[PDB]
Amino acid sequence: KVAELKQKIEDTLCPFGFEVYPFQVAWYNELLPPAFHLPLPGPTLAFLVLSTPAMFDRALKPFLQSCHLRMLTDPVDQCVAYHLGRVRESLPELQIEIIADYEVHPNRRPKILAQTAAHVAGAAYYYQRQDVEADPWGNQRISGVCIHPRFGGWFAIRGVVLLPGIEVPDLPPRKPHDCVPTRADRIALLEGFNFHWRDWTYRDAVTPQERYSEEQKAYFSTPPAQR
Ligand code: B12
Ligand SMILES: C[C@@H]1O[C@@H](n2cnc3c(N)ncnc32)[C@H](O)[C@@H]1O
Repeated sequence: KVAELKQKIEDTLCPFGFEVYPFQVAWYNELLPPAFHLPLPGPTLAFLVLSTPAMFDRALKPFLQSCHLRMLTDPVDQCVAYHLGRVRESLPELQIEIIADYEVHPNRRPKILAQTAAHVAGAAYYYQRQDVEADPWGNQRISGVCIHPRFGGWFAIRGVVLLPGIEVPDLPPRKPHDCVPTRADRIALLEGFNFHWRDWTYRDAVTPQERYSEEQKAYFSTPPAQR
């Protein structure tokens, strides 16, 4: 049933530069404090949606031609919301829930922790400071980063599709690939992401099959307020 649902979501999103990964809500919830839990039974089927370098040309550029563009609204976020809504139309027999990466509660807290979802769905290994022995950074924020086995850091997590009522307690956990296994490279990756993310270099932590085009890089280098 998972393969049938996966095919329906893939037929909707994969031609537009997206990738889809199944997971159980339990895997996500067990790694997090109760504050960040999804209010669903553990065996509930969920899909992690990410965007590849192809989504800029296949989804965003054609979307910037639609009659959907709104004033003071981010075009990428509108584009992602639109395609996630198309998943809803592909499954009329099901009542589905969709949470995008950019969504926040009234208190400005993220609705989902996109990187924890990407890790448990086996999409991209989530590297944190707790994955570095003898943590050398001290009392400062060291934000974690997911590395995709094919695109390195040349991707983005865009959302989760939740299927309440679809329970898969026997869904096998598929561990994400530990593409950055040594301490030295994990330190270089975490420092590249936290202190030099503007030079795009951390995204090459794994040799990518494809990078963002120079046009896509020029678009994303522009602050959202100026897009
Ligand atoms: C708010 C936020 C920021 C803030 C704060 C920094 C941060 N990363 O939190 C600011 C504005 C500074 C920031 C900057 C950037 N952002 Co940002 N961050 C966002 C966002 C929206 C929320 C992250 C968050 O609130 N984390 C909260 C903390 C508490 O969570 P945590 O560290 O993971 O801790 C939890 C886990 O450790 C878990 N846990 C415990 N034990 C274990 C064990 C395992 C095995 C696992 C998996 C989990 C786990 O429990 C903890 C919670 O208690 C996420 C998207 C999202 N919705 O998640 C993007 C996001 C992480 N950022 C992204 C990026 C790329 C960036 C930038 C490079 C800028 C850009 N190009 O957009 C920069 C620079 C990098 C940086 N400094 O983080 C991408 C990262 C993609 C990736 N992983 O490759 C994300 C995922 C958005 C996306 N659409 O893809 N961002
Ligand atoms: C009036 C309040 O202000 C906004 N708001 C902005 N930041 C916060 C926060 N940290 N906690 C709660 N609400 C917040 C909400 O939108 C709410 O309506």
